[PDB]
Amino acid sequence: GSSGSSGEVQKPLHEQLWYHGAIPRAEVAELLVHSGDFLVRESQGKQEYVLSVLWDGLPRHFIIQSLDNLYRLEGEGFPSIPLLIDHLLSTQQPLTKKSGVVLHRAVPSGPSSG
Repeated sequence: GSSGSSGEVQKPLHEQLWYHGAIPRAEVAELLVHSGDFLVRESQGKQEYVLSVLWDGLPRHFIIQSLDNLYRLEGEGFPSIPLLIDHLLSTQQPLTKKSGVVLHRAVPSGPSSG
């Protein structure tokens, strides 16, 4: 048959398989099953994204920071959320020295779309 090949890293955050939206914490907990599993949710009211990843048996929450027109958490940043997430998935740098958590694979919304 066939398949396609493109620069998916530039895809808008709104279509990212790991962008479940402003969903509550109970829903989030049912997505991450293993260490390295990650997703992005939007904050309640306030327009700020939150990366949630599982490690050691505790789903962590990392409020994404934005300042230099780029988003980051402990090291470098990028002009967009997917660009940064893709980079950690690429270079395997830890999310924060204080925890040492790394991203191994994204968790999809469900078989509904993607």
